[PDB]
Amino acid sequence: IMDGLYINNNIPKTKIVLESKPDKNIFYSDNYQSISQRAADDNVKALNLKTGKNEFPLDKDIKDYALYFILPKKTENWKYLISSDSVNEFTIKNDSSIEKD
Repeated sequence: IMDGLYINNNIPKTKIVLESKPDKNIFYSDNYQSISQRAADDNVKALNLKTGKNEFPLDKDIKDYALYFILPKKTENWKYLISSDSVNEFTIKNDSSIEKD
């Protein structure tokens, strides 16, 4: 169990949204309001990141997720499609940039 989601967070009060089995078009269209309106869907999960290291498991029975970063601020790379068969690592830097490592 190496595969998963690993986030090194340097910006306090940052949040993520994970959506399982996402529609890729909707994903590319999405902005902050559109994904916000889906917070209540069964397949959508908002989480508050702690400062420093965060790890979340990804269900291997689901291939694909959409991951969205919600800073407390705007960043270029705020959204990614990630697979559960992979080690997905990210760092939210002090300057608010997000590196996928």
